[PDB]
Parts: sequence; C-alpha cells; structure tokens
Amino acid sequence: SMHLICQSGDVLSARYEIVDTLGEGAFGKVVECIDHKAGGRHVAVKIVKNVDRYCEAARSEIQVLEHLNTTDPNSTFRCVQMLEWFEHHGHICIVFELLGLSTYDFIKENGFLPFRLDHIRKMAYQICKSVNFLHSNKLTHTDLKPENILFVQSDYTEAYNPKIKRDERTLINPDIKVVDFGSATYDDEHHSTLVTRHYRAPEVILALGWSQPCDVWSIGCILIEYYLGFTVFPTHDSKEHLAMMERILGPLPKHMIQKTRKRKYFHHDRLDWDEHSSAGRYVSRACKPLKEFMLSQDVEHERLFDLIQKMLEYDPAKRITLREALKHPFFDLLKK
Ligand SMILES: CNc1ncc2cc3cnccc3c([N+](=O)[O-])c2n1
Ligand SMILES: [K+]
Repeated sequence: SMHLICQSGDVLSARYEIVDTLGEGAFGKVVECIDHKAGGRHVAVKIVKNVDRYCEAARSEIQVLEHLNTTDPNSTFRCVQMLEWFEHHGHICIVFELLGLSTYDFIKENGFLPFRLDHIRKMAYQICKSVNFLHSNKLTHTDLKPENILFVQSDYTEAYNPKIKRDERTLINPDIKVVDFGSATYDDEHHSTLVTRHYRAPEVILALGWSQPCDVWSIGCILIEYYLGFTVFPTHDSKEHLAMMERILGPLPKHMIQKTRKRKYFHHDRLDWDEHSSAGRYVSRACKPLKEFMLSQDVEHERLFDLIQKMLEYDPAKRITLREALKHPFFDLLKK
C-alpha cells in the first residue's frame, strides 16, 4: 500500500522531493526530502500508514506538537520542531526539522559499543530537562526509548582502538532531541492500558494505572543501555520480564503484587517463576544485580548508577521525579 508512494524522486505536495529513507516501522516510514520552496533545505517527512490506529495517533501528535511549539518557539527544551502537515494520496504526512541518527542506530552501526561517560552525562541531562518540560505541562511521553532520542547531528570521528582491537566511532557533538509524540497523554486524557516491552515500567506490566513516573523508569533503562551498549531487558514475555527485574533489582513490592489485575503471573503473592527451569536459568545467568553491571569503581560511575537505581524504583509513588534528578550530583560536572 505504501511502498509505492515513497520512492527516491517522488515529489509530495508539489514541494518536497524524496531523497532516501530514514527509518521504517509499523506506523509508516520517515523520509528525507528536499524542500524546493525553501532553497533546497533538507527536511524529514513522516508518512503515516493508512490505519485507524496510526491515523488517529498522527492526529494526536499534531495537536501535542502545536502546544509544545507554541509554548516553546525556540526549542529550548529540545522537542523536535514540526513545520507543516498535509494529506498525500490519502496518507497523513508530518514535516519535521532534519536531525541525525537516533541514539539506537548510532550504537547499532558502532558494533553495539557504549557511549563515553561524559557523553552519557550530557545526554542524560538534556533528556531529563526535555521530558521534565512535558511533565510541567501535564504531559507524559509513555514511549521513551533510544529510537526516539535523536542526535541533532550524528557526525563522528573514527580511529583504531588497540585496547578493544577495533575501529571505534566517536561523536563530535552529542546534543539530542526527543521525537514521536503519538502516544503522549495529558493528565486528564484517557489512559489506555498498554503503553515498548523493553522499556515498560513495572506498574504498567501489572496494570495499576500510570502517570509521569512511568517516563522516569524508561529513562533509567535508556541510561543503562547507553552505559552497556545493549538492552538490559531483552525479551517479549511479560513473566520473563518481571523475572529479569527481580534478578537485577530485587523482589517486587508486596502491595503492588496484591493490587494487579494480572493474577496469571503470580501464585500466593509471589512471582510464579521456577528458578531451575529452562528459561529461568538463562535469566539467572544473563542477569545480575544492578550494581554488578558497573564497568569501573570510580566515583562518577557510582553516581550514575545511584541515579539509575533511583530511576528504577518499583513503586511509582516512591520513584524519583525529573525535577529532583536534574539536581543529582551526576550532573555537577556540567554546571558552574
Ligand atoms: C518516529 N517518529 C519520528 N518523529 C519525528 C522524526 C523526525 C526526524 C527528523 N530527522 C531525522 C529523523 C527523524 C525521525 N526518524 O526518522 O525517526 C522522526 N521520527
Ligand atoms: K484500553
């Protein structure tokens, strides 16, 4: 249905000329276009698949990005700037400013190697300052993942690292922005029950309701994947997910197990997971206590993992906020 209207050379709205593809998905694809009514400025256009789930999501996003671009005309809090929208061959299309590689794609194209700690520090601050901007405006992103954190420009320098014995890319400028607002939800809007699995919060898996706290859990999973270079919860089964958590973070709070509508996962108020099963032995040996993931014992590594630990607090009512986190000493090195 879609592969026929997003080819190199097509011209949309008699304006934008498609160059190449930036990313595919179930919602549709994002393509880099030459704007011919603006001297040749390259842009990005998202072509939403003609599905009611994704057509409505695009409509929910255009609204949010109108509020967030009015309130912040300069992108001080680093949300992506939407420029225009229009129909094309029956498909909704949204025009954004052209950014660089997503933080996920950079790690992938770099052989799944981690970021430097000072780069992690700057990136974590901009993410927090950005998502905390949404939390101040009664909003929740719900879909925070490395594929939605994009580099303003992903240009790097390459060299041979005789420690790891490999070519290693190194970012020149690591400023980021946050994209995809089709799942965002105001505090009063209807909160749907299911909101990606690897970055889903424990209160969501257990179906207890959610708000801004769930976004902080997602940022904790993003930060630990910047530090390690791979997903810490790499699974699709919900019971395996919770099992991995209990090995990395410890047993779930009892008052949360008692309130879940998902009685299937548990038995007698404890996770019905056999340690000595088939998969139970992969979880026991792939996962480990969170503190044991630290690559060094220098104080700056200690401080990051203290931030990540407070971000991965089970109880959302006890979990850190983003206002508190912006003051945490891991960000001391950036201030005067
Ligand atoms: C998934 N949602 C979404 N929203 C806005 C986007 C803006 C972009 C701007 N410059 C490059 C890629 C951009 C992508 N992208 O390819 O991922 C976007 N993706
Ligand atoms: K629902």
